[PDB]
Amino acid sequence: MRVLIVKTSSMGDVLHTLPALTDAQQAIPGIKFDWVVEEGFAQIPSWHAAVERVIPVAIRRWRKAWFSAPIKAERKAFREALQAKNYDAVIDAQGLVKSAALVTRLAHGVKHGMDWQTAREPLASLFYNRKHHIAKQQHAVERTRELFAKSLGYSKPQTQGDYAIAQHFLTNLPTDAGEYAVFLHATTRDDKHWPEEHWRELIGLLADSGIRIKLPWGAPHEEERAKRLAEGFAYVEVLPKMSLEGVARVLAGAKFVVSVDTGLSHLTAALDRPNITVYGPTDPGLIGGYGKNQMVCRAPGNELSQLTANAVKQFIEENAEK
Ligand SMILES: CC(=O)N[C@H]1[C@H](OC[C@H]2O[C@H](OP(=O)(O)O)[C@H](NC(C)=O)[C@@H](O)[C@@H]2O)O[C@H](CO[C@]2(C(=O)O)C[C@@H](O[C@]3(C(=O)O)C[C@@H](O)[C@@H](O)[C@@H]([C@H](O)CO)O3)[C@@H](O)[C@@H]([C@H](O)CO)O2)[C@@H](OP(=O)(O)O)[C@@H]1O
Ligand SMILES: C[C@H](C[C@@H]1O[C@H]([C@@H](O)CO)[C@@H](O)[C@H](O)[C@@H]1O)OP(=O)(O)OC[C@H]1O[C@@H](n2cnc3c(N)ncnc32)[C@H](O)[C@@H]1O
Repeated sequence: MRVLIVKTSSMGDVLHTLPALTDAQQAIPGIKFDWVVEEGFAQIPSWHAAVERVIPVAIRRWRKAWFSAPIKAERKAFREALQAKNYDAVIDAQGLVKSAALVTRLAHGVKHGMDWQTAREPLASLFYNRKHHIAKQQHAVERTRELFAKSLGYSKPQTQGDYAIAQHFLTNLPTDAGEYAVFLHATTRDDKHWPEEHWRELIGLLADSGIRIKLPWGAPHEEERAKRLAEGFAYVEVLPKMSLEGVARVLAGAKFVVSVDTGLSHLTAALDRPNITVYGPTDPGLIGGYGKNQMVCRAPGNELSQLTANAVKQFIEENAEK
């Protein structure tokens, strides 16, 4: 049995799909998945043992010059790579018109996705052969597991979802695995950042432990913030630019992580690393992290400026006390 997954974006949503593959592999021996994913996240699906051919799309990049000749050629090539196999099922776990119309509609095989009432964009449901009702108010992980279970004809297991990607990293753990924490400071929107002074106070409060701290970055403004945080603290290292796989290796070796609500926090969750996520204006309810040792630190009044470094250190201490 060969299944095509359509689940293109964003980073966390791609990661959240992994436990559904693991469920399906256990219920259907020898099932294999191809996966249409945005090019920036193409590495993620390759880490799961049930995945064969990743089929990158670049919808977001194509939209700037959609009819430009090189773009028309990439689109053409994408359709050809999409239509190369006949799939036993095509599962659209995204539920957007972009995903349904630009990708799912063109693939060969029976097309499964969410119905009018449960899809993110209801009109996406017009493009499916098999519509499934997947209740909106559950964690993203559980929704996708339910969609896979209903699409492929097996009962949704009651056990906790298993991403099954940490084994891929078992063979490549950094040498200094266990001797550092990773601080994930970069996110999407000003009010979701923990103010810089609070990070630096936290870092300061860990002078006395002798722990090492590593700071990733994936764009210029993030590099500069990483440098301001590390300034004056010899136990803090600013990582060089790396691939998504590289930063995953780093996270896989971390004793623990402290993070804002961000893509790489969900990657941390997918790798089962202890993670303290700091939330203000976003609700850890449904798009909180799902996994082992994902801890939730709620800023007073939902405002991150009000959450002190002391309160976070104490939260770490209270949680280790297990
Ligand atoms: C037409 C349009 O704008 N489509 C874009 C869309 O969103 C749907 C919806 O957005 C608004 O409605 P809301 O009121 O905000 O619900 C618009 N209305 C108004 C009044 O502004 C409507 O026109 C639209 O129908 O957003 C996409 C970005 O979404 C993703 C992504 O798939 O890439 C997914 C986001 O994830 C969630 C979510 O919060 O909605 C939750 C997950 O658990 C999943 O359930 C997932 C779902 O399967 C859909 O994929 O959605 C989130 O992760 C975001 C990122 O934060 C954004 O960076 O990414 C748009 O895709 P693009 O970013 O343009 O590629 C889509 O074009
Ligand atoms: C990973 C992705 C890369 C971009 O992908 C685009 C598309 O395929 C997906 O939209 C392409 O159009 C584009 O060519 C480019 O490859 O960025 P992101 O979703 O914004 O990453 C979200 C956040 O996660 C961080 N991040 C993402 N990759 C990171 C890395 N290798 N090291 C450190 N941080 C990293 C970023 O800095 C952000 O804060």
